[PDB]
Amino acid sequence: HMASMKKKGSVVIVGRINLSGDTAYAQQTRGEEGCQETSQTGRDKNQVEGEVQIVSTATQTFLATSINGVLWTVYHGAGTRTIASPKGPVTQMYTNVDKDLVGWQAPQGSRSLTPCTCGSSDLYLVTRHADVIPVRRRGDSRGSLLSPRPISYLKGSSGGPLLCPAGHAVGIFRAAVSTRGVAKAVAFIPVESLETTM
Ligand SMILES: COc1ccc2nc(C)c(O[C@@H]3C[C@H]4C(=O)N[C@]5(C(=O)NS(=O)(=O)C6(C)CC6)C[C@H]5/C=C\CCCCC[C@H](NC(=O)OC5(C)CCCC5)C(=O)N4C3)nc2c1
Ligand SMILES: [Zn+2]
Repeated sequence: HMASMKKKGSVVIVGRINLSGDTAYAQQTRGEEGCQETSQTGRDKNQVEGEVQIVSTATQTFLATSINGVLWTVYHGAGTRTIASPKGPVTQMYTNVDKDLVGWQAPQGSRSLTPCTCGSSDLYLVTRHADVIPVRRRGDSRGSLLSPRPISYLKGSSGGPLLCPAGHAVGIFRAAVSTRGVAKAVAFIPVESLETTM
């Protein structure tokens, strides 16, 4: 009934992948209980830093990546949800189910990656565990892992970046291509598709 209908909570930043120095590592900035309360209110006063955020809903956790002032992630993680911010929930600025893509204005204090113009095919995938995985580009939206590994290691990394050798954003991790549970390739949203959406 209408009186009882509930609202889905906001996506909440719960940590980040630190790429500042010479060592990549995940940092948690909010625990599960604070995440649930922040999802309900949409009010997140935590300071935000860096390019790759770890984000959560009540039921899922994944990544979000700032490129050109937009925090991008996958529709299969975020749906149409708002994101929590210091001033309350922020409505999506971009939503494209056909590309599995959504975006919000980048939070204050985040840093944005620059879209790649190098045309290079030697890529690097950044996971939620701060692994930097070499990936050879195989198409507009596909790349092969130089060292395959179980899909378990990639689960929760959708929304993370594929980067070129120079650290530019080449795409947003979308899906894993698996054979008997082993990931041999990945699918991603190319940054040009982001730049067109923009
Ligand atoms: C609901 O509206 C929409 C709209 C568009 C859409 N487009 C999609 C492409 C789409 O795929 C679905 C989600 C996505 C996914 O799991 N991604 C992540 C991830 O980490 N997720 S996550 O962070 O854990 C989570 C779950 C957000 C919290 C990186 C992969 C890590 C490990 C893989 C585990 C096994 C799943 C293998 C699937 N392989 C696959 O489909 O390969 C095809 C067949 C398609 C392309 C190459 C060949 C797969 O990867 N899948 C299925 N769902 C949608 C849903
Ligand atoms: Zn580049």
